[PDB]
Amino acid sequence: GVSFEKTPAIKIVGNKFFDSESGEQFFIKGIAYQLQRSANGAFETSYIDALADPKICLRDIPFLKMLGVNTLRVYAIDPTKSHDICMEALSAEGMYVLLDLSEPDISINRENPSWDVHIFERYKSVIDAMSSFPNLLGYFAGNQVTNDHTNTFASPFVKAAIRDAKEYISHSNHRKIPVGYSTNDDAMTRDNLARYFVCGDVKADFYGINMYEWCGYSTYGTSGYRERTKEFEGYPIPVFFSEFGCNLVRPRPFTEVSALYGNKMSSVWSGGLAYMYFEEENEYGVVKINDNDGVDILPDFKNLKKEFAKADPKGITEEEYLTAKEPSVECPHIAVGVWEANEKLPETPDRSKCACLDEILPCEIVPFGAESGKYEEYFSYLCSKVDCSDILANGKTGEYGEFSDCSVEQKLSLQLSKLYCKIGANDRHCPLNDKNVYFNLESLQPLTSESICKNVFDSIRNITYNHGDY
Repeated sequence: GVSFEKTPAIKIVGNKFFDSESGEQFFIKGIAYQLQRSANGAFETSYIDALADPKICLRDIPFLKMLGVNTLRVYAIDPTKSHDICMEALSAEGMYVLLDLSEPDISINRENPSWDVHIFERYKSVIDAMSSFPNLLGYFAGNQVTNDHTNTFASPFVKAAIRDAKEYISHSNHRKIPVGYSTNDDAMTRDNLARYFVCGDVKADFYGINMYEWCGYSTYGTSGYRERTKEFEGYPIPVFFSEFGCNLVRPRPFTEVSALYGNKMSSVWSGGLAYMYFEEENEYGVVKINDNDGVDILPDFKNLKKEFAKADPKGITEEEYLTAKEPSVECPHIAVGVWEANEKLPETPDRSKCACLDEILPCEIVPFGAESGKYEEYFSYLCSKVDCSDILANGKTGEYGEFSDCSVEQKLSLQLSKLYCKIGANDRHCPLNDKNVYFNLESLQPLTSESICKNVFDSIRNITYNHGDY
């Protein structure tokens, strides 16, 4: 492999993936690849980006090759770093990457969801860092955001992210890399979630399930795989297991691989990715990295290797697939306490509008290093003293306030500033005890003719001056 020629870009046509050069169907034979430490005090990323460190990726690629994978799933990259060496070394061995756009500390919050300028900036940074690589198979815009019947209202926020990532990619000069979603496997929500992500005017491009139903020496029938396969027959977009490898008893046989690539399942599923390469506290690994940073192969590795080696999925060509076929789904009805994802999505976050808040507000909280753990406490307090309707985002009802798309810190700054103005002590003491709070002297500078922040200023002046105290 000299450059990227061993990995032609994969495209989606209907509900299958195809090699863009040969037209042969593409099946994912994958593994999750993400290394945990082991940095905070020295301001390094909390996560490790193995794809930006040749020392790590060049160690592991020979073992990934032994294993027989053609795809990795990666959960977090650092978009400020180069990825050319590791992505090309993967390509040279015929390996592709499925990549989440989020990172552990910048993701859609299932406990208080918003689709905002900060998360969108994160997504765009990843897209711009990784889209040059023909072996970038697809991006995940969310990973099990909704996870049970109590947080289904997070799903509209994820669909907005899919829409906005797709639009950003379409307007860019990049290859049109598909954007999809990865979900869990909760019985009460699974059918609604699959329908929701292909309903209405916005759709995921592909759909991964984190699939742990087959434990030990199970079968197609007894595991649940037969039932899931029947559920997904004719589902309009490609589907695959984004994770598999139940670890109730170890060593894991990985006999589910025989079913997955067998004739019955290969007509519906596009393959899957084992979870996971590294042995960490959760006991899902196939290798252990020792104290000197060497790779020790574990019993699970040999089992998975043997299963991948004999998996020979029967695909069909693009031409055969398209023969006699030309590739609008109703969204699930709302039922209080069961399914609460409105079809009406939040709008694309507006960076320019939100940026005006940074300039004009008297009281602000600095994003860098802020203790986000205290934010629930801070909102409960602030919203008991001023009216937080202007930042409320309700995915149940499809109601989104004027500043609901701004960053969490911008939202806090807006309510903190409202409270400062309501109290009216005019003493530059912002009424919130956090080291990241400060009085913004730029707020004392009048907007000139003709500032691009005049409209936001008018909004904020109206909101602060007319706060319901008659």
